[PDB]
Amino acid sequence: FSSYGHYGIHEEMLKDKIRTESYRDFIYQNPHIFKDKVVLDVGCGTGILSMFAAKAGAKKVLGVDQSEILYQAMDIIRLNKLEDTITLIKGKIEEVHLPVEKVDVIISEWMGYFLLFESMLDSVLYAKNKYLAKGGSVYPDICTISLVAVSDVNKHADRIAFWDDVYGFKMSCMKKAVIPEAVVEVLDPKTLISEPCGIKHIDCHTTSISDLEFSSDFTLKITRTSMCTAIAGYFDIYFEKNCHNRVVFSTGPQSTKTHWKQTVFLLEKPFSVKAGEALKGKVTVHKNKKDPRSLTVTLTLNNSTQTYGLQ
Ligand SMILES: Nc1ncnc2c1ncn2[C@@H]1O[C@H](CSCC[C@H](N)C(=O)O)[C@@H](O)[C@H]1O
Repeated sequence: FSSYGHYGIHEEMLKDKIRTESYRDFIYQNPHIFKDKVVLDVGCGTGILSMFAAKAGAKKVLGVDQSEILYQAMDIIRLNKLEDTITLIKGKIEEVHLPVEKVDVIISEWMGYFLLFESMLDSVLYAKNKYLAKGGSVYPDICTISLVAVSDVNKHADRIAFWDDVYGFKMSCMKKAVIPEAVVEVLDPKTLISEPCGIKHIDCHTTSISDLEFSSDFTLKITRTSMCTAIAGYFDIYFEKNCHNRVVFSTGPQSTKTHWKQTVFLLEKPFSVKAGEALKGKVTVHKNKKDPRSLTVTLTLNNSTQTYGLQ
């Protein structure tokens, strides 16, 4: 997270209005969760979430960040005259000393592409287990991951078939290098050819890092006779617990784009499909053993298995 030291990443998250306004509406519409409480903001970045908490009436907010962005947060917090409520702490949540032993509320923007990329939920779960007061709460509290079948033969060809004739030379062996790299892009919802299928439900209050390594059967109900060229992944985020004004956002292709877009696993061998059909398959999501921040996602479908990496 040298990357998180740069303004660009933060600028992009703050320009993600669906994302930021969701956390804002949650905090502002449910002040009772925050009023007079002690709040921990895991990975506070510019301090945006910590300031939302302060405005909703938090007694004390600890903004923790490992990146150099923390120093901007310090200045930002002072600029807004919030330094008597929000403390900034520089370091990894799993190793910094905090000046308190328990907190009432943990808030965090931890989600990666396909929800789990970067493995920042591990860090939030660490904070939850070590610092959340008995009876306390962690937000967002519920998360889900869905898959949807895609048909886009022309896009498939632009990316894959590119390699067949490059300035007069065959480079078709490159296709074997292309297929395994999951693509992060916004999908044209016109190209969706199934109903979605949930593949994971996460309760952030009771889940363990162990549960974030998972298999799931899935069935996609095809809505359009055509050819399946890819499977897409996405996630929904819920703010529910203790909320009278409950907040949800989706990062699916049917919803307003976010900076997470969608994660797309291209099929090595696309295959036909009929409206009404129940397309059956299996997905496995594991940390990349060499780099636990990277994901490995294995799709079995139409009698073939393929492992994909998210960077
Ligand atoms: N284990 C960890 N300990 C402390 N900070 C972490 C961390 N893992 C990731 N981060 C920080 O978490 C931030 C996530 S980006 C979210 C930034 C801000 N809360 C916002 O909502 O806009 C990054 O700044 C990164 O440096």
